Amino acid sequence: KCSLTGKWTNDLGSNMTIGAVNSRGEFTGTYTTAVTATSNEIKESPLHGTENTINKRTQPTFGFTVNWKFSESTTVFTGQCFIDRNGKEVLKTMWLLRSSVNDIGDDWKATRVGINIFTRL
Amino acid sequence: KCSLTGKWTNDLGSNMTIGAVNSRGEFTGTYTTAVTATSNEIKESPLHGTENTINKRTQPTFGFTVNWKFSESTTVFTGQCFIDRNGKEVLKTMWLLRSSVNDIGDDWKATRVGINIFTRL
Amino acid sequence: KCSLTGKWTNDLGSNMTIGAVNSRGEFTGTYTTAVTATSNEIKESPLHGTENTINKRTQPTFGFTVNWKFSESTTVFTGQCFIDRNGKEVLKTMWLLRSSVNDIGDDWKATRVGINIFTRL
Amino acid sequence: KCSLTGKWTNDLGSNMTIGAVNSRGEFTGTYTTAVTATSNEIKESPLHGTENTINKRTQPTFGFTVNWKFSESTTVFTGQCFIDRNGKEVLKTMWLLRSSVNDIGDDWKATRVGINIFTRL
Ligand SMILES: O=C(CCCC[C@@H]1SC[C@@H]2NC(=O)N[C@@H]21)NCCc1cc([N+](=O)[O-])ccc1O
Ligand SMILES: O=C(CCCC[C@@H]1SC[C@@H]2NC(=O)N[C@@H]21)NCCc1cc([N+](=O)[O-])ccc1O
Ligand SMILES: O=C(CCCC[C@@H]1SC[C@@H]2NC(=O)N[C@@H]21)NCCc1cc([N+](=O)[O-])ccc1O
Ligand SMILES: O=C(CCCC[C@@H]1SC[C@@H]2NC(=O)N[C@@H]21)NCCc1cc([N+](=O)[O-])ccc1O
Repeated sequence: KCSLTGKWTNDLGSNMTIGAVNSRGEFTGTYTTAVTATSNEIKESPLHGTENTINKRTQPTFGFTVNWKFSESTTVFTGQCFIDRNGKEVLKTMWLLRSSVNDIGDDWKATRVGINIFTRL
Repeated sequence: KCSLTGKWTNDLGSNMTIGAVNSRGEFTGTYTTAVTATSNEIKESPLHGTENTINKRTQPTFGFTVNWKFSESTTVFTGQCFIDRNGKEVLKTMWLLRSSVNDIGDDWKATRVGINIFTRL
Repeated sequence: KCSLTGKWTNDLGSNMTIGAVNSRGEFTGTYTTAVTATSNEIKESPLHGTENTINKRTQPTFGFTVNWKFSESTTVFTGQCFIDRNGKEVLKTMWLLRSSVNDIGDDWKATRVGINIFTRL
Repeated sequence: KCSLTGKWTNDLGSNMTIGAVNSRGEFTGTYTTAVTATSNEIKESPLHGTENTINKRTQPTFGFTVNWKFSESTTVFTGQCFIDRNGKEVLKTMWLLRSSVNDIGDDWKATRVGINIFTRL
């Protein structure tokens, strides 16, 4: 089984730690990004999410939200916990980074998208 | 101030209910989608997320994860709570829908993207 | 059937003109955005794209690239030419807006995503 | 300087060839995907795009459309031509894959998103 609990690092150098996943699939953790678009000092930020439990897949999908403590922005990640060919666990994720814009008319420029691959620390 | 607590409906006809947002911005709720890509019967599904409180913004960002209970997939939403120039609250969101695929080699086709506009129900 | 040739306007107030679509599905046009994230004056910009011709569908898929001439960025749009329930032609599109970054290490923050709905102008 | 002309391969094993880029930044080429979600045999397919000419940047942004000849779908790619830290040319791209859906009510599920990294072949 691929499990979200534990420490992870991604291709940008960011780290996150995820606690126990409960029977409903709920989990919390903390996220330390290695990169930022703000001029502010990066601070560890909480994450909250769920892993899908339907049919108790060995490679479950999941999502979580990172509530940045140094920015008005929010990031959500979603992806799947895979067991790779070599037996290593790998999280394949895509994310949306939501900017705070001043007016509803600026909404069009508020959402960035990208990938991250996570492996255990 | 734009508050996430309450009942909302979006442009596809889906509804969600969001509970109280605590002092750390955390909230939970339930989501009833009007549409699905599965043949399975739609079931009410839990959501978990956070709204960003940095700088007491009247129009905060947020994200949440919907842990579908009739599918092995997961959706994450992120967006901003706006006060329309009329004065009504509107959630402008973008989402990622992560399908479950059998093999890590099929990861490339597993993520859909889209928009939803929510207003109070 | 839904056809791409003509003048269109979208939900942001932007306009585009699409020329003749040749037998290979190729087309060119010009794009005048109503909105920008730069400080530079908006300039009309050329677009180039293709319409899918497989099975000669009445509601074809398409894509095009807008080569901005007041910015170092690039936008691609992709979507489908629909005949809506009311009989009106509508382009449902999503886009990626690629910013120029100075360093490959900053690639993660360079891609924005969004939607546009077009109707004939 | 990073130029799009030449033969490339990406992380999924797909190949593409791009011809000369003219003074307006326009180019065409062909694309052989290594993967498909259809049950049709993959066929080499044309691509059409532009690279951004503003400020004649060493690492220009670009976009292009792939007009699949074995599917009713369309993919658009956008990204930046980087000189990476090994002095090698790398295309860092993100894409939108637009499915053909029968009805405008199905539009919400028609767009997939992902990444590709291309290096010279
Ligand atoms: O840095 C941040 C927040 C941390 C994001 C880290 C990402 S999450 C995806 C990826 N994966 C990973 O591990 N790290 C990165 N910027 C957003 C705020 C912001 C600032 C400005 N501005 O300063 O002008 C403008 C617009 C804006 O939206
Ligand atoms: O349908 C769902 C769950 C509900 C998603 C509702 C969305 S969330 C964004 C939008 N907003 C909103 O309100 N509703 C919609 N998952 C699809 C899984 C799946 C199944 C198959 N399969 O049938 O095997 C094939 C491919 C697949 O991707
Ligand atoms: O603004 C543009 C060109 C016009 C794009 C219009 C969009 S295309 C999708 C949507 N639909 C539509 O009709 N109009 C909009 N590029 C921004 C590049 C950029 C510049 C800076 N900067 O240097 O300040 C910072 C961050 C950046 O991302
Ligand atoms: O498989 C294709 C064409 C080849 C795309 C290859 C991609 S492009 C991004 C990535 N990078 C790369 O090199 N190869 C891959 N289209 C299927 C999508 C689809 C279409 C419909 N439909 O149109 O009805 C219905 C259901 C569907 O799932």
